[PDB]
Amino acid sequence: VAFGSEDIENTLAKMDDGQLDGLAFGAIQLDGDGNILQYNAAESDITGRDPKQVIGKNFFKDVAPCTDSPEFYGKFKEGVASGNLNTMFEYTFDYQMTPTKVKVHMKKALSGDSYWVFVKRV
Ligand SMILES: *C(=O)/C=C/c1ccc(O)cc1
Repeated sequence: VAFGSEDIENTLAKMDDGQLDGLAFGAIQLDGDGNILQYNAAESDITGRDPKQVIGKNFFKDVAPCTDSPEFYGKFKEGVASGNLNTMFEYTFDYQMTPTKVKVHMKKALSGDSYWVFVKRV
């Protein structure tokens, strides 16, 4: 399945973490407060993060401080609150990694209590 698909959450809902590693784009699943539930192979190839070492940590506080801003983290909380997280925008990842421009797609998961952050290079 492709990045930005209109029903991407349906497709990923039925995938085990083994299949998540096969996606063409980065995929991070977070709970309502931003804690990392899943972190696929594609994302680690972009950021250099070891899934083993980031799963369980908080994305906005510990792992990705540059995303702790109104336009990323702020948008995330608004979507968690409204129950309708679904937005795509461009961003630059630069903490402990070479500055990398990406396109981000945040979307609520089907469980309704977990959320997706999808990433691809631009
Ligand atoms: C900005 O500091 C972003 C850091 C970051 C983004 C996404 C990741 O998967 C890991 C680190």
